[PDB]
Amino acid sequence: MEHVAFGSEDIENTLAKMDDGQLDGLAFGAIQLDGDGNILQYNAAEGDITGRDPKQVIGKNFFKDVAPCTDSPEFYGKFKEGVASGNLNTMFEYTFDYQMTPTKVKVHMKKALSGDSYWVFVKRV
Repeated sequence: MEHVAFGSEDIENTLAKMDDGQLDGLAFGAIQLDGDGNILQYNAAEGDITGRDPKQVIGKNFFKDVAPCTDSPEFYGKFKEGVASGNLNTMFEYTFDYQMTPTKVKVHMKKALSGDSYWVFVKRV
């Protein structure tokens, strides 16, 4: 297991070092998005929570294609304000319910140390 706690203040520095294999060792779901919401990385723990196959959703658009339930002011709205602003750090509870058993989660979105990319971290509550 890769040893990083959900919600850690320096999580974006820790995860900067990790390739897709290391990301699969985390204790929580992790998705890396570009500024348009396209999926760049998607780890094994996220697939365990949601049922999606990580390999298959890379390159899809999270808001339009994969996760329409997050296309709302309460999730996508927060994301797009963060991308526009160039800063994002927000944690909230949400329910994921698209083509799956409704599953309550805690979501943390944070701008990556990269460039123009953004993390979404997910764990069960």
